[PDB]
Amino acid sequence: GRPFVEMYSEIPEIIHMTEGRELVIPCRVTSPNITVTLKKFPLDTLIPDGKRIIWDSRKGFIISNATYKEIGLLTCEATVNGHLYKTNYLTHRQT
Ligand code: NA
Repeated sequence: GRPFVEMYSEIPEIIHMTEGRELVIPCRVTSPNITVTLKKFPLDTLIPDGKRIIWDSRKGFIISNATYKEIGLLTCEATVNGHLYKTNYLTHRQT
């Protein structure tokens, strides 16, 4: 039920992307104070800069201009009360 509004575990949510276009990783959370980390598999953290990558607790991560670097398995992580919670997204190019 928390911290992610919609959690995808073993079966990731598939998201279609296009290079040069906005990509939203929709791991919105149930309250705005939850710190969420974005990792690209295997172990590649994407830090939001408020520019090319924005965090919005009500929307998820917004990537204004998606690149080849965002193709693949993306995971949002949040830690609550000593527990690590994960939700998974698999991107691939529209065509
Ligand atoms: Na989600």
